[PDB]
Amino acid sequence: AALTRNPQFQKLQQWHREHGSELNLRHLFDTDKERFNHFSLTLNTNHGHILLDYSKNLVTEEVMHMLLDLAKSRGVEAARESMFNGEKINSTEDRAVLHVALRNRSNTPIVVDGKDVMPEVNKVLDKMKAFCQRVRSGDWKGYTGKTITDVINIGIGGSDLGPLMVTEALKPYSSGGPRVWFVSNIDGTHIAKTLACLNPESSLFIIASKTFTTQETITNAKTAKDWFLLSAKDPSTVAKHFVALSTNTAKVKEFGIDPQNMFEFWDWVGGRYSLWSAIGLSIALHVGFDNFEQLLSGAHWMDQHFRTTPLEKNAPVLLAMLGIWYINCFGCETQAVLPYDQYLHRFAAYFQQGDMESNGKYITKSGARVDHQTGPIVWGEPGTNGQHAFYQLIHQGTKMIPCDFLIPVQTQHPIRKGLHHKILLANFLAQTEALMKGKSTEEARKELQAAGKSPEDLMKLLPHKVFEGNRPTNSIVFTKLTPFILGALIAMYEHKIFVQGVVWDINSFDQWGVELGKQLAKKIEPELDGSSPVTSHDSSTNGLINFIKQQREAK
Amino acid sequence: AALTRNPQFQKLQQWHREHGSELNLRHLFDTDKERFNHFSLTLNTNHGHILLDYSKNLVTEEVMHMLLDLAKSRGVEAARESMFNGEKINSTEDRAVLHVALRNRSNTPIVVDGKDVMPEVNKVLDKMKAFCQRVRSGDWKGYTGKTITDVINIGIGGSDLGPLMVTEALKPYSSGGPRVWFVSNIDGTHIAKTLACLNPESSLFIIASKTFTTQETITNAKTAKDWFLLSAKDPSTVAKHFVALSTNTAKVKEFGIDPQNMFEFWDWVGGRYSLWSAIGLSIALHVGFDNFEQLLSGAHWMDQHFRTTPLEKNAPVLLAMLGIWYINCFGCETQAVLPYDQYLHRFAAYFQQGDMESNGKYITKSGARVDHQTGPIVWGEPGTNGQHAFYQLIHQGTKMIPCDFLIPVQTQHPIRKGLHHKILLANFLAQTEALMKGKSTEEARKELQAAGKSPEDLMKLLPHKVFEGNRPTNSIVFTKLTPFILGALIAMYEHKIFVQGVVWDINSFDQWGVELGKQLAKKIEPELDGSSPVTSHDSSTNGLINFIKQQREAK
Ligand SMILES: O=C(O)[C@H](O)[C@@H](O)[C@H](O)[C@H](O)COP(=O)(O)O
Ligand SMILES: O=C(O)[C@H](O)[C@@H](O)[C@H](O)[C@H](O)COP(=O)(O)O
Repeated sequence: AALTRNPQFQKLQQWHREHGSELNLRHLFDTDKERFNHFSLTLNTNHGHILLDYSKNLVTEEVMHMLLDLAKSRGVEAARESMFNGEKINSTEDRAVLHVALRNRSNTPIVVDGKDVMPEVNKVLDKMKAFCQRVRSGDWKGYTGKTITDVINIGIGGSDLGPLMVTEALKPYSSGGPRVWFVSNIDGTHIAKTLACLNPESSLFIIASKTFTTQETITNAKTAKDWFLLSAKDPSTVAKHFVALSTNTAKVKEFGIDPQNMFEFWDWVGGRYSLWSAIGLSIALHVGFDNFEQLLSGAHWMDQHFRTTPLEKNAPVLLAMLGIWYINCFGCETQAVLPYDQYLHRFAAYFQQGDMESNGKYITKSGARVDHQTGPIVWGEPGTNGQHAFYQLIHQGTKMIPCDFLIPVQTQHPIRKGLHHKILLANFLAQTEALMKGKSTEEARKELQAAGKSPEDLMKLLPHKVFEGNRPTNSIVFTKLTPFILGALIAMYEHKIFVQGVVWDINSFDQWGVELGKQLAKKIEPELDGSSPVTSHDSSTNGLINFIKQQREAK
Repeated sequence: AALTRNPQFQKLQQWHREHGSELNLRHLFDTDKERFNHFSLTLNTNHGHILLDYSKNLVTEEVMHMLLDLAKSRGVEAARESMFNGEKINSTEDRAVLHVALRNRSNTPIVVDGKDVMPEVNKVLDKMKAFCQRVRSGDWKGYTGKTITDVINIGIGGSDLGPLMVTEALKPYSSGGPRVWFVSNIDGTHIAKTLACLNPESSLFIIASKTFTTQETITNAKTAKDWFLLSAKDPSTVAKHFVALSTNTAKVKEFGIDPQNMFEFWDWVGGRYSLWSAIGLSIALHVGFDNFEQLLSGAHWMDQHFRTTPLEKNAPVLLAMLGIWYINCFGCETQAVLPYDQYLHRFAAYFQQGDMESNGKYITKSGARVDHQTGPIVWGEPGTNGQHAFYQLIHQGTKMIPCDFLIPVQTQHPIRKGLHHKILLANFLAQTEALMKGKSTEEARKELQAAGKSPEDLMKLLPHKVFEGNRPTNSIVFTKLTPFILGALIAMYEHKIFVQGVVWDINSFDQWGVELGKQLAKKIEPELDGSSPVTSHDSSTNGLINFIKQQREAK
């Protein structure tokens, strides 16, 4: 154990056990005209403003204080410093965790084993811009001799979600770039439906893989190459249509891609924190290197913000401690992410991986068995669509669900003189208001009175029209969703995730929970061949396998 | 509350911990050769097989019995009958709940107020086929004489998710049909990015809206019409490019649509159960009416299975009671849906709406305050992608998470001689095996011994490589994902949702938790105009609104 030993954690727990049930959001606001002023923070980045209103939360100044003492007591600051200074904090793998280095525009040296990392970081960044240029506008080589129209990124998990999410989110900066596609699933339908719309001679493939050994990626990659080599019969033309993002040059050249067309990153770059490195080649190819370097800066801005701001006003820290409050004290299993922005329709999913992959652990750094909750289940859907799909359970269900509502002040498409975005903003505002205020039995009763329902009817409907409210939310508004702000927003959460992991004393940059599936998978592959029944596994796995062999032939 | 007061419910609850012997999947399979045979059911639909393996669950024959007695004790069967017989079980709105009627291929009369519903159901179905055939054949032309290339459905929530999900899932049956798009969000970026790729004279718009008054839909509709009327200056040409699916003739005749271009459905058709009615026009337009009827037939099939199979072998019932077990006894907040199939990438989200908006209630039919958990938070992502994004927390996190793994035996794209689907199946099988088996401390150590780790390495690494397993899953395998099976699969869950709702004694066909947001929304819309600060709300809403007006025109 660890966290459960800490005194500040104990005090925070005892306080909740005793005064937690009385905390009312509706109450708080009427007895404190400054609640908003006291529980929010506006951030000027010089490239847009970011307001983080965390006032619609079940917290008092005393609560925020206990929460802050806890963050300090757990060594959040020292841990932060260890990360930025290049120390190997990813203990289990004895690696450094340096995604802040990939976006370190200041170029302040960061040393890993007596060698500053920035030179190799900028070396790669430069090479990306150089390649980007040659592709973006003619000049790059289609064995046929034509400029490349489509870029296909082939990768999974960390080598996929980030580039995809960011590219969908920054479409308004598509500007003269080629069309980018993203193939990840091993499921053959994925690459097949992508290759069906492509033209070999004008397509550029980017096999994105850190280890360059993942089964889904390499298989998808081999299928792309066989597809390409089908039209272009010369295996030497592969170097004109295939490039790679990885660390194992040996593996890369084995595939057929030459060493100079391999953009590299480093072991200290976690997969779920890789979009900022070479893995973001498709982003740069889509919105140009300027919009990319912009993305790189917004994070860097946040990186510095996180580093230099006292805890009481540190966004990532505040976001993280609020989560701990709801996770370790209230016991809430999930964290809802709701961006009222279509372009960000992949944002929530980006962080399911971001959060869950990092903090879905039960073993601390000392090897002690955790005896408290860790990472939450992160889910969500955008725009106003959720209001019609599942808000019903958020408002009147039986689960307490912390919600982060995000939205840009001005859209990329102010059509109809801004009427759409006006309605979008109103709902964004109204939902957290409703989630907080709710609607009492009397307010409801009074409404049914003015409706003309018979005492019979009114009673049978009254409680159903009652909103108990008191449902906590965070409102995150920013001037506009540009590459810089987006980069800032992503970094913000990355650090939220970091702070929680440090508080739980767990290694957020670990993915050991994935190897059991992979190995039992490799063991089953050959058993699927043939039609003889399998019996080596548990009855269920046997049954599933045999039902499969039986039905594989049916029509 | 008619549930916590139920005897069989209390027995089940006391049993859950009245004694140890605490369930452990690995132990139950180790000691019961008959587990798979005893806890699974294969369904032959004559149009493909559907195996539901629910053996990887924390349950014994005694548990399944107690769970079954409970379902009977809460009148699941009588409730079912009342639904099918057309009784107004949606009490709060005094409406019938008849989505089974929309797919009632047998045409067995269903009477609602002394009038059989089927005639009006088939009347509409026929009209859809008539319209569908005209647009696809090229008979229906824009007032330019050009055939129609793209179909744009404009709707939200129930008038959107179903058609979108099914259309993505049945792409292999696209066959000759137009390109179909789906605009829902009020967020202007959504329709704008869609209209930018369209050509007025060849585009057909389908304004899908039950009430035909929802703000997002009507606004998006008005924007489409203004966009169209931009190229085509004649307001009378609207009847050649706009059609409607509604129950509100008056408003439909107000927008500018033609009465005979209105395909109707009925108040007893819930929005989140509407894809089977006229709302599925875009599905029929995409895959033809034949496939559409195979879709309905599939559901009609599951309906009959639900209606005629004793509880002990009734899939929807077994799926529902397992959930109750994990929801009301173990206390699990979420239900994960994982389809190893790219085409079904919108499946989880569909039921995220179907489940959550149906059972996210806290008021029973008697008006009593629920004192037990209700509907779970439903989330999920497809293929093997999840294995790389969040399975880490499912395997080694601290949350118990019931998981439904779904997959077709044979794919629509057996490329590379079926190698991709082979790997896909192996992972599908291996994951539930791993989730069940896990890896003990000794097995793990025995691995680090083999690998040749140092006495230090193995030490600090041992715990982290341990999988405690015992994580329950359901495996749902089907011969192939065809319109019929898909239709069968959707119906199956619809009824699982029905059974749980009946057990909790709540009205699953209600959406009252929606109004508060809408009204507070309307109240804020006009306050956003102008630059004067708003002060009528709580400090937070005021702050958010004012930060907005402030940043509204910054550059
Ligand atoms: O880092 C992560 O979040 C996960 O480990 C995973 O998402 C990983 O990135 C890929 O499964 C492996 O792909 P690569 O071999 O390209 O790293
Ligand atoms: O059943 C539901 O889930 C709700 O009714 C919701 O999904 C509804 O479909 C939309 O809010 C649009 O409603 P209209 O179709 O009437 O415009």
